[PDB]
Amino acid sequence: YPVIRLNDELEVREILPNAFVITHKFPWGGNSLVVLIGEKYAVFVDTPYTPEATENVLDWINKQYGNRQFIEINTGYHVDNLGGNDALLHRNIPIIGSDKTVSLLRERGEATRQLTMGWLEGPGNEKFLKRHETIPYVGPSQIFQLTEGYHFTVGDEPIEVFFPGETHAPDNIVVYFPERKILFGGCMLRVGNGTGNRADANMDTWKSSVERLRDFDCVAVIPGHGIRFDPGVIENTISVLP
Ligand SMILES: [Zn+2]
Ligand SMILES: [Zn+2]
Ligand SMILES: [Zn+2]
Repeated sequence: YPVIRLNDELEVREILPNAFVITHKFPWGGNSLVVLIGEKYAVFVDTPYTPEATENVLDWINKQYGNRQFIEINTGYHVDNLGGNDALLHRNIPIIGSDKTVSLLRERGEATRQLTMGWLEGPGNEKFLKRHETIPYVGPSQIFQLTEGYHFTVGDEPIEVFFPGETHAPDNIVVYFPERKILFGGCMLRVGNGTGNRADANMDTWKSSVERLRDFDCVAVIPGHGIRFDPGVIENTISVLP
């Protein structure tokens, strides 16, 4: 895909008309998604690691495509899912997420920050270590019951939020755009051969939960990390889980 480099840490790829995968490297690359709906709306699935990077994305979208009423959906509680929530909060952008995400952020958020910082103590990681210490951890503001999921419409277009079972973290959910056959899978989907960090993972249910995603009719599937968006990401994920 053509790559728009907003800055040194931020890349944007228009993978389908009006669907943008945002890759923020901080220092690892993590993905979020902006889908423009009509002329007035936009849905943001996940955020970049930081409020400042999230602001850069919001400003770029607004300037390129007209000011949008944004809605965000957090697909987990980690810094790569919601690290930019404060940028949304200060713009009064609704942040949708599950009650499990709220509980996990409250109970595990600071502990996970320390784990993240512990990986950034080496030479060359100084600027990331510093900012990861100070990123404000802000939870969702419009909360649904995890196992119920959530269905809503934005400008007449339906959006579906589905919990398939515990995967990478007990709260991971996927977001499906039926009118576009786009599935944001997030951190439950893997590019390459590894699982990633397993501190919060349920290795007993992860594969069977991802197998449920086979029922979505997909043209594009967004994983949490990595630049690969074909629906075969789902099978790759299944192939690497036990
Ligand atoms: Zn994670
Ligand atoms: Zn704030
Ligand atoms: Zn992740």
